[PDB]
Amino acid sequence: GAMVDTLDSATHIKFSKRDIDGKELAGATMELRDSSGKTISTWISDGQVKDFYLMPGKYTFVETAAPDGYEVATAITFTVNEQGQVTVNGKATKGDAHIVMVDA
Repeated sequence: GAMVDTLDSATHIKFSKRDIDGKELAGATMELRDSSGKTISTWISDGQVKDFYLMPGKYTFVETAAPDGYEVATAITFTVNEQGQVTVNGKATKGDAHIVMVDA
């Protein structure tokens, strides 16, 4: 599940992998992909927020492998513009954008 909140020009975006209690969930393999589908970052969730500094564009967060007892979550498509607006599923924010992938 996908959401956004708060916590050429580059924009600083924070990413969390969480469970339904909002705990940071470790052990998920994550990729960030550009609008062409190319993987531009790969990481393993580790209980900490993950930082990104991104140029304007459309991107996708993809969970490629989930920890034990979880299904892989749906990918999160988002956009970033020159003015720092970050938009996820029709919800836009500016300033301290924080995208959360919720693992059920």
